Amino acid sequence: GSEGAATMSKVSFKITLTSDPRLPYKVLSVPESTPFTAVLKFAAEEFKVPAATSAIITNDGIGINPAQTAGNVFLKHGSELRIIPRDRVGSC
Repeated sequence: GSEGAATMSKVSFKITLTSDPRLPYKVLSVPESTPFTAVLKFAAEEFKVPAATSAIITNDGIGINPAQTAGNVFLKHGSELRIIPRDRVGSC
């Protein structure tokens, strides 16, 4: 984890693991300034999942581009998102 409570401008995310029949959730807290791309790795390790075949998407089956601050990603995309598995080639 990290140390930081109430800094100035943060953005929390609510992602649920759509892999288990329990659909567990976890509220994360990080500075928007940070890239939403990191939220993945975190949201991953958080669920003890590999940050290789995983990615966060919207509620429209559309991916996300961490080409901006999380606050700009979680805003443009939203907070309520789902973590889905990713695969470049193979998997089958």
